Amino acid sequence: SMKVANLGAGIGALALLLKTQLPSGSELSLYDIAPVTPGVAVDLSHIPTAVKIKGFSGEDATPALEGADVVLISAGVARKPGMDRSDLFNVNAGIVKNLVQQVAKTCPKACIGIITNPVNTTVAIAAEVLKKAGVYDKNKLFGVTTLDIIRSNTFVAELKGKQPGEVEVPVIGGHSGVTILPLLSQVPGVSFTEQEVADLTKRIQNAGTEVVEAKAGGGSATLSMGQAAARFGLSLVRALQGEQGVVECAYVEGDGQYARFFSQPLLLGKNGVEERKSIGTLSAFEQNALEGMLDTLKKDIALGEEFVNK
Amino acid sequence: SMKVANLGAGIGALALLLKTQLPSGSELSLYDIAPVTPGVAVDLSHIPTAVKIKGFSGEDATPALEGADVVLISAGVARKPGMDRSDLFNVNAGIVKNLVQQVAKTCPKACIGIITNPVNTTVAIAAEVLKKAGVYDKNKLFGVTTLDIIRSNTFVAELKGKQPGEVEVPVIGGHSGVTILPLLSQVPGVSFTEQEVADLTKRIQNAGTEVVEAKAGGGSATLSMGQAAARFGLSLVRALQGEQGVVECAYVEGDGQYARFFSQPLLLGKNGVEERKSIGTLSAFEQNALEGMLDTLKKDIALGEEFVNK
Repeated sequence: SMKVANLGAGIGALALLLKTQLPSGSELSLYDIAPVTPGVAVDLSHIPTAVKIKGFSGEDATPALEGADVVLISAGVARKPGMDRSDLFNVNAGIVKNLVQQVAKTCPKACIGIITNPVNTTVAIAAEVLKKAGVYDKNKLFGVTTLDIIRSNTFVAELKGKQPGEVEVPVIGGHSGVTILPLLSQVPGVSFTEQEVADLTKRIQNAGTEVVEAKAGGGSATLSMGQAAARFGLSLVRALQGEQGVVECAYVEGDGQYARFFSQPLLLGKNGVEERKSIGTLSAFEQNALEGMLDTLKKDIALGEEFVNK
Repeated sequence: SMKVANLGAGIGALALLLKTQLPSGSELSLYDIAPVTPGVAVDLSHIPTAVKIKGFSGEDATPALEGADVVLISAGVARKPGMDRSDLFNVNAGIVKNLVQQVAKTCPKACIGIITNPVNTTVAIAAEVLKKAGVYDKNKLFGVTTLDIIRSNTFVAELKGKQPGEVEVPVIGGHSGVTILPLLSQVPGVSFTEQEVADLTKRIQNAGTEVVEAKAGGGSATLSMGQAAARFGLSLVRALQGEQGVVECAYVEGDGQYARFFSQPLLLGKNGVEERKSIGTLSAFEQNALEGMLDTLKKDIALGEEFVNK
């Protein structure tokens, strides 16, 4: 039986998906500073699935974290391309630090998925916090990049007339702008012109903008983010329960060949990362894009390390 | 082959469930006065399922309605415990009238599910509008009472230690207070003491209050409502596509034995209601509750009829 804790439950799109899709016998806790959160859980408790759900508010996440196997951290303010980002970094960084300290004290053996942006940096914050607490397990800390994958699947399927559900695009690197690297060259049976590669890559890297613009500045990609986080969360749960062949791309502390943290295909298992898989063969376009974004990625990482260690 | 229009999409909980659960090849339109609505659709469009989704704002629902086979109307303000009923009515009545007139003009052959409260009254509004337009088909107009059913299922499964997914409680009558009549006497394999019947019935008739109170007045049962409406909507779509044995309780214009509109078990089919099923044998408690609700139910209905016919 598995327990998932969602810190920063917000409006509860992620919570809704977990309540309806977690296996029978699971438990789900929701925590958010918003005082409505216990009632968000009560709302969901009326849905007749065999998933016990409880909600918590105030400043202490500990009750939601007790016995958690998976912790999904989506607290903070949501990424919104075009928003004046004044103060947003310092705010989310402080939130992640605070929440991960509580995880370290309460459920240090949990798999931890950082959704809170910017993921490239916030994962590094989390790692440093866990290290300072002496409980860091590189195999159990993930930046959730799944949104980039599902966006790529949708766009590729649309361009090439495939069933959206049957397309699976590997996406490596990081979770922001030029650090997002969709491996279009690896999609079987489909071939792209150089122009299509260039156009699709940019669309995927700036997909959030389509949403913000269609909302006339009024919001962001909250529902698809929820869906993406649910996919990742459920993959972790299946793997932790012993299902085999569970593969997801995610941002983890790997061998450090490209950067300290880097998103690559991962076989998940009973202890988190079972195997970090090869990124495979890259086209020239891909190899160049990879090299081109390393300076930005390394800076993102350094920024997070400094937040905790300086 | 099936298009669902959700008028009053709000935050998009219902939209999310439809986007992820509608059969491949479906279409989904969202309409809401909130200017972010086109972008709520764009957000959902990034999820790789074979359901085309488009969103609309402004004052005209027509674009969302073109070619719709199912129309789910959840526009207006949400009902809350202790709220002035005149305020609810004075907002929602005019909204339902306006929206249903547009349905009558654009997609008169659609199945129409009224979620907007108070359902007992708003369905009668809808019927009168459809009649005035000369397109009323009593087999295609439904008040969505499914939330009462899934609440009953959850509470019964908890009390009796049953698998929540295996409990199905028939709920008849209407959608508010004493008009909500769970037929606990008909639940296979389980038996209830008179006290349990009385307690469960009361809990089901006031369930929304649990949520509002746990939210300290800060909101209502939006997520479970979404789930309930998704269940109903998917049942309609499956029946319209020719799936057999699809049974749901809903508030429809029937034989008039109890009231002009009444919620009873319905076999759904290719033209909406295939068969109105008899309510079966009632316990003494149920027979008394049924008689006790008729004055309230008939008044709810009359209020809606008069709103359009005066």
